[PDB]
Amino acid sequence: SISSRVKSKRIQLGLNQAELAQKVGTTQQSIEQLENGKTKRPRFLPELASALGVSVDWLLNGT
Repeated sequence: SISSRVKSKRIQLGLNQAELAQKVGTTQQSIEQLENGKTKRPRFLPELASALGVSVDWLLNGT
């Protein structure tokens, strides 16, 4: 699940949504909606992908 990943990987890294947002250079609010799974094709997909350290494909589907 999109949301599942985006929360749990953050938890895994030990970053809150706040530090994650900052590393990504977005804001916690975007990360909040994203965590809830509101975004599908976000402009900052690869940024999230890098900051988490997961594939685009994993974040899309799960690979």
